[PDB]
Formats: sequence, C-alpha cells, structure tokens
Amino acid sequence: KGSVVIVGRINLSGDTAYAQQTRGEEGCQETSQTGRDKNQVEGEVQIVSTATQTFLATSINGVLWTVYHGAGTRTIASPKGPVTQMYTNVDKDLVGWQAPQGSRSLTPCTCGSSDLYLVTRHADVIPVRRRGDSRGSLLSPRPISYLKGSSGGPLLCPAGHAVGIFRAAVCTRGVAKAVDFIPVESLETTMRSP
Ligand SMILES: COc1ccc2c(O[C@@H]3C[C@@H](C(=O)N[C@@H](CC(F)F)C(=O)NS(=O)(=O)C4CC4)N(C(=O)[C@@H](NC(=O)OC(C)(C)C)C(C)(C)C)C3)cc(-c3ccccc3)nc2c1
Ligand SMILES: [Cl-]
Ligand SMILES: [Zn+2]
Repeated sequence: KGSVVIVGRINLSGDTAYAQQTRGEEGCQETSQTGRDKNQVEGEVQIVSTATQTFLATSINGVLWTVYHGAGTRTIASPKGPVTQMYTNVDKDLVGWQAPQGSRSLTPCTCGSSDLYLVTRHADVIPVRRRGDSRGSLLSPRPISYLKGSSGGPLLCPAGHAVGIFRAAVCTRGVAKAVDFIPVESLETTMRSP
C-alpha cells in the first residue's frame, strides 16, 4: 500500500518545456501514506513517485495515464483523498485514474504526422520518427539513463496533440535507439471497454 504522489510537473506552454518540482522526499512520503494531496494539478505532464520509483503520468481524454510497471494497482493522492484506478491493463502496461470534470487534458492526434516529440522527466523534448503504431526511432542514440524515469510521459505530434504514452526503450548495450509506446488509439479502446 501507499498512494502514488505528484512530486512535480512539466509545463510545455511556450516552445520550451520546463520541469517544476512541487514536493520533496519527506512531503512525498507523508502524502503517500494519507493519499491526501491539497495541491491543484497544473501542467501537461505530472512527475509522480512511489516509495521506490519516479516516473511520469499524462492526462489524455480526461484520464491521467501512466505505466503499470511504475504505479501497480496503487491509488493516486488527490485533494479529495486517494483515487482508485478507473483503468488497469497489465498486458498493455497501462493504468488510468479519471481526472476531475473540466480539468486540462491533451487531445488525440489525428493528423497522421510521423514527426513526434517525446517529453522526458527532465523536460527535454526529443524528436522521434514514427515507425509503426507503437514504435518510433530516435534521431540521435541516447544513453539509457537519459530515458530512465520517463515512462508514462507523452509522445506529441507537431500540433501538440497526444500520439501515445512512452512505455519502454529499445536498448542495446546501454544505448537507446528507439522507443516503444502505448498509442492513443489503444488508450481510447481501453476507455470504450466495459
Ligand atoms: C506490451 O509491451 C510491453 C513493453 C514493455 C513492458 C515493460 O517494460 C519494462 C519497463 C521498461 C522501462 O524500464 N521503462 C523505463 C523507461 C526506459 F527508457 F528506461 C521507465 O521509466 N520505467 S522504470 O521501470 O525505470 C521505473 C519508472 C522508474 N522496460 C524497458 O524499457 C526495457 N526495454 C524493453 O523492454 O524494450 C522492448 C519492449 C523493445 C523489449 C529496457 C529496461 C531493456 C530498456 C522494461 C514492462 C511491462 C510490465 C507490465 C506490468 C507489470 C510489470 C511489467 N510490460 C511491458 C509491455
Ligand atoms: Cl493533430
Ligand atoms: Zn497530430
């Protein structure tokens, strides 16, 4: 037990992304135990933590999504107390918590662009060439440590719409050359499933 806690956020707003920390380790541990977090949710991407891992969560279609390998079946701390997951799919590595009515959320990409942008937990905005529904190649190889903690973050198109959620890196001898992600169409199938 213990809730996932929002510890920071990434603001995309104007041409350059920036990360903002909102909670330190002590406040995080306290918040995880109660599940009560009075902070209002802002920004396009949330930086979230459990007692052992930090990763990202992204709101799309009014649901805050993240990876199961980070969140497990945990609740998320909120102003109204711990929020139980609305969606849980171990096979897709996907978790979603319903966000409050009218909260800011990304909309799906329908433009078919293959020019994607991955937002990391350090607010780096990396170009990615789409290769299939759930894969994209990096334009520069990166050490795997550069992407650690970015699972749950968004892949965006040039119009700033959501293409998917970052899940895993294609890693060979510590070098990431491509990314594996959960496409927004798959999040929508999860939302439409009873
Ligand atoms: C359907 O496709 C998938 C694909 C991957 C899944 C998964 O991946 C695991 C988790 C993921 C990962 O480690 N994600 C990183 C980002 C990465 F760039 F480093 C992350 O931020 N999360 S974390 O674990 O560090 C935690 C937050 C701090 N993996 C990988 O990135 C691996 N690559 C990989 O698996 O590539 C394939 C898919 C091409 C084979 C390595 C570690 C070698 C780089 C292996 C883990 C799980 C999973 C689900 C539920 C419970 C437990 C595990 N399901 C997956 C389903
Ligand atoms: Cl679009
Ligand atoms: Zn688009």
